[PDB]
Amino acid sequence: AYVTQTMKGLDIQKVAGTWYSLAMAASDISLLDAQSAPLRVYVEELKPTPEGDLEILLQKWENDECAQKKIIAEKTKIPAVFKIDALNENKVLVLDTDYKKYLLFCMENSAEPEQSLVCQCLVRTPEVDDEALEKFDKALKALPMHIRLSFNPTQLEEQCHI
Repeated sequence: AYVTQTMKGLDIQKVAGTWYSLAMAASDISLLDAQSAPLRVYVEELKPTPEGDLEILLQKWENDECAQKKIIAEKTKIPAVFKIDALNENKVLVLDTDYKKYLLFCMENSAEPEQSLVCQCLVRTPEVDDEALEKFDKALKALPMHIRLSFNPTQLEEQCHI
């Protein structure tokens, strides 16, 4: 039996700094495929507050060509569980992480978890890392899937630049 659901005993402030995307695996194609999918978010920064909330700074096309947003994830009870109110997922579970390496989280809705099941991994290094790839693949090999995404140095280099 594997163990990868509730991180627990995780330092909130430890996730304070700059982050990056490495891969994304959503159950719903329309959720993360094209047409500015809700899940389709180009995370860039991540830093929570001393209270317990988590500042999820993501960059998604809103109107001003690649706009940067921020979600104030509220606390519930367990550090490996947060509550948000923006995208198609209020629940936020923390799979795993290495503090100064990468982070693995999942999003779902109590109303339709399986329908809102989505997991992604964020790397601290400004570039892909065979570590975040294998692990994220080994941890997702046990859960469902539908659409995967693997950013590349070419695509990560720039985005909608002038």
